[PDB]
Amino acid sequence: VSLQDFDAERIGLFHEDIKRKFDELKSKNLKLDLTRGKPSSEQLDFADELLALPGKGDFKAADGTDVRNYGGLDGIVDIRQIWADLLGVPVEQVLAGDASSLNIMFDVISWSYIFGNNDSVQPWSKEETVKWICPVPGYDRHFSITERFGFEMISVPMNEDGPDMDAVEELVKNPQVKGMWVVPVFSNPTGFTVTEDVAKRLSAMETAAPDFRVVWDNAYAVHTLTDEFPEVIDIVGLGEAAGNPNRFWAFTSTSKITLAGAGVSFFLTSAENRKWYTGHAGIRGIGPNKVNQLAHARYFGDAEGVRAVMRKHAASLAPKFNKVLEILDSRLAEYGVAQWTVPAGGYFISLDVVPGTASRVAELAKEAGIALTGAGSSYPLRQDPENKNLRLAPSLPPVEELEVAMDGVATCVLLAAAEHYANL
Amino acid sequence: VSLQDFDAERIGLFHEDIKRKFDELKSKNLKLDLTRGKPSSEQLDFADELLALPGKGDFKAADGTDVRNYGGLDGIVDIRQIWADLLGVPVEQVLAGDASSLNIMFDVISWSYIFGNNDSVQPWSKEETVKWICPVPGYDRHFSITERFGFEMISVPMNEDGPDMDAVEELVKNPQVKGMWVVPVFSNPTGFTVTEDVAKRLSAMETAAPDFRVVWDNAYAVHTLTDEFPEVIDIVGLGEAAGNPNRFWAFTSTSKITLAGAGVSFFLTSAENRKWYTGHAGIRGIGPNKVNQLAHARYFGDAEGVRAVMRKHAASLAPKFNKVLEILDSRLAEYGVAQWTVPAGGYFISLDVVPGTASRVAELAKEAGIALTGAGSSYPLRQDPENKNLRLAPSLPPVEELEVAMDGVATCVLLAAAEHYANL
Ligand SMILES: Cc1ncc(COP(=O)(O)O)c(C=O)c1O
Ligand SMILES: Cc1ncc(COP(=O)(O)O)c(C=O)c1O
Repeated sequence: VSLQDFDAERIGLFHEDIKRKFDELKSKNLKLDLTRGKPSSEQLDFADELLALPGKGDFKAADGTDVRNYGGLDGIVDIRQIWADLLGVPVEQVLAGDASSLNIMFDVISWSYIFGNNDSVQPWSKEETVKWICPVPGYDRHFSITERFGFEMISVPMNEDGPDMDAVEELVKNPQVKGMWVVPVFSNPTGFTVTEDVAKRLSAMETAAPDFRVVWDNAYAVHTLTDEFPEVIDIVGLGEAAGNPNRFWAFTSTSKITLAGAGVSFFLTSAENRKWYTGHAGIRGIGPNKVNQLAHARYFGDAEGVRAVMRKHAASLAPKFNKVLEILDSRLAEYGVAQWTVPAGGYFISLDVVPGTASRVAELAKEAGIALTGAGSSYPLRQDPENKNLRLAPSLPPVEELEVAMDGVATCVLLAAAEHYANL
Repeated sequence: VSLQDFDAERIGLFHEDIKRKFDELKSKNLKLDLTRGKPSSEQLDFADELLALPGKGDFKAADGTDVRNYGGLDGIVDIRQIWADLLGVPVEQVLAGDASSLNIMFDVISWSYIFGNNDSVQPWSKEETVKWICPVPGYDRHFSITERFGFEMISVPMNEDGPDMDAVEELVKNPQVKGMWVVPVFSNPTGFTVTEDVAKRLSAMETAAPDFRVVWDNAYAVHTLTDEFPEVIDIVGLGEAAGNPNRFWAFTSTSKITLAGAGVSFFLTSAENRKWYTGHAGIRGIGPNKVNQLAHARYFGDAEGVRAVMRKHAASLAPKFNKVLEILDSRLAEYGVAQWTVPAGGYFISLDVVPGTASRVAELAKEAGIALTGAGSSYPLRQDPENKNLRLAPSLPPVEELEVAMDGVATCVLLAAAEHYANL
C-alpha cells in the first residue's frame, strides 16, 4: 500500500508517526547543504600541478605562437586538437575561449538579439515575440539568460532519451521560436542522455525560423561515474549531413575537469557560424587567454590524459551518489511517494515528490537545518506547474554529511506527503 | 628652407634624388612591420615567473576564497587591493575581470543598448539615433565598437591637455549623445594626458542625456617611458564630487604590464554602476578567472612591485622610442614636411605628414615591404579629413629593425611630399 491509498485514519496515524521522526531530526541541530553543484576540494586537488603550468620558459603553442602576446581569436591549436581528439570531431569545428562556456552562450544570444545571426533576416530585437524551447527539468542558468532577454520560454519534457521530439518538432513550426536549450549528456539535473535517434530528429526537423539555433551544451561530455565514457554524438556533423549545417551551437568546458571558473571553454559550430562568431568577438576584444589554454594542454598532454583525470573524478563522486541513492531507497521505497533518477554521470540526482509538496519539502528541510535548492529551480521562471521536483547535488559534501542530510530529506518528503494526503 | 618653398626646378631635382633612394629601398626586399602596439619578447620575459604562479597548494584569496572553485563576480580582494593602492582609489571602486578591458567596455555598451544602463529611461536600442563623442586622433578598437553598434561618431580634437572641452560641452547638449571615449594618460596615439582642469570639466558638465557615460580607458595608467609615474586622477571620485557619480566607466589592465592577452582587467566605477554591471554579468556567467588574479597578486606582491615592473618596461622601450625620434629628426626635421609627438609614456608616436599625403606614404611604405597602419586608422570610420596622420608603434621590433624601417618611412614621407609639391 502506497501512502496515497492509505485510508483517512491510517494516513492521520502515519502523520503522527512521521512527525515524531521530524522532531528527532530537528533536535540534531544540523547545518547541511545539498545545493552546490560544484567540485569538492579533493577533486580540485587533482589539478594542483596546473597551478604551476605552463611553467617558466614554456610559452610556445604547437604552431609556434607565442602564447604570451596578443592575438588570435580561435584559441591555440594544442588545446583545440586535444578536445577534437577527445570528442571525435574535426579540429576545424573547435574554438577554445576563456573559462566560461555560459559567457559564450550569452554572447551568441545577445549578438543574435542585437545584430542577428548569420541566417537572420533581421535582429531578434525587431521581433514582437521571441520564443525559446526549454526541456524540463533543466539548468537554471540557461533559463535565466532567456528570461533576462525577455524570451517566452516554452517547456517540454526532458525524457530518458532526450527532449520530447513530438513536442519540439511541433513547436519549431512556429516562426516566433528562435531556439532551444539542451544539456545532451547526463543532463542537468535528470542525468538523461540524448540518443542517436533523437539527435537525428533534432538535426533533420524543419523549422519555421530561418535562423533557429539549438544550444547543445554538452557540459558533462566526459563526466562519467563509471568506467564507461558516454558516446559523443558529432552533432554539428549531423546537422551538416541533414542539410541544416548552421543549426547547432555546441559547447563544453573543463570547469568540472580542472578548475571550476578557471578552466577553458569550447564552442563547436559550423564554418559559417564560426566566421559570424569571430567577426563579432574580434570587435569585443583581441582574443582569449592563450596562456591558460597552454597550461591545460600541458596538464592533459592528450585526450587519454583527460579521460585519466575523469576516472579520478568518478572515483571521488561515485560513493557520494551511492550514499544518496542508498538512503532514498532505504527510507522511501516502501511508500510510493517519490521517484528519483539513477544517473551514470553528471552532477545531480533529480527527485520528484508528491505533486503539490516540493515547496513544503524544501521548507521542512530548511526548518531542520538542511538547505535544498528551491521548488521550481530547474524550471523557467522558477515555475514547476506540478510543484514536485527537487534537485540534489551530491558532489561537495563528504559521505558522512550526505548520509545525515538525505536521511533528513527523506523524513521531510514523508511528512510533506502525510500532510498532503491527510488534508485531502 | 622647407620643401614647400623649393621652386619648380629645385623640387624636380629633389624628387629625382628621393625617388632613387626609394627604388634603392624597394630593392632591399624588406619585411618589417610598425603596426601593432604589442610588447616585445624581451618585455614578456620579465613575467616568466608568472607562468608558474600561483603555484602548487596556493589557492586561497586573502578573505579565504578558494580561487579554484565557482563564484564571486567582483574579482578577488588580493588583486583589487593592489590596484586600488596603485591608483590611489578606494578598493570598493575596483572590480577585477578577465584578460581584456575591451571585453568589458563592449559589454557595458552592449548592455546599455539592450537593457539600458542604471540611469536610462529606455534601452539605447529604442533610440532613432545614438551619437558618441570621439576625440581624435584616438584608438581604432574603441571606434570599431561604436561603429559596429551603428552609433554616429562625432569627432573632437584630442589636445595636449585632453579633449576639446568647449566642443564636448556643446555636443553633450544634444540628448542623442550617449557617451564618449577617452584614453586619458599617454593617449593612444598622441601620448597626451588629461589635466585635472579638463577632468573637472568632464565631471561637472551638463548633459542632456540622463544616462550619458564617459569611457575613461586608462590603459597606460603607469606606462612611463622615463621612470616618472604620471598622476592618477581619481576620475570616479571627481564625478561623485561634482554630483554626477555615475558618469564614469573607468578601465585599466595588465596587458602591457605582464602578459598581453592573459593579464587582468579592471573596471572602476560608482556603487550604482557596479551593482548594475554585476547584475548583468551574473546572468552572462558565474564570474571571472580568480586563479589568474591570484597569480598576478603573487607576482606583484604590492603596488611597488607593479612600479618595479614598469621601470623594466621603460628601460626596454625608451631606446626604441629614442631611435625612432632620432631618425625622424635627422631625415625630416630640416624639410618642414612633418610633425610628430614626443611622448613621455604609452606605446605610440603620432606622425602628421603633408596634408593629402598620408595614404600615399602608407602605400609607398607597403611597396617597400614596411607595414604601417593605414591612413585614417586613428579616426572614426578611418576618416582623417586631412589625410595627414599616421601612427607609429615602436614596441615590438628590435632597435636595428626600427632603424631600417624608420629610415624607409622617412624616404616614403619625402617622396610623397616631393610628388605633392611637384604636382602643384
Ligand atoms: C549544463 C551546464 N552548462 C554550463 C555550466 C557552466 O559551465 P562554465 O563554468 O564553462 O560556464 C554548468 C555548471 O553547472 C552546467 O550544469
Ligand atoms: C587604449 C587601449 N585600451 C585598451 C587596450 C587593450 O585592452 P585589453 O588588452 O585589456 O583589451 C589597448 C591595448 O593597447 C589600448 O591601446
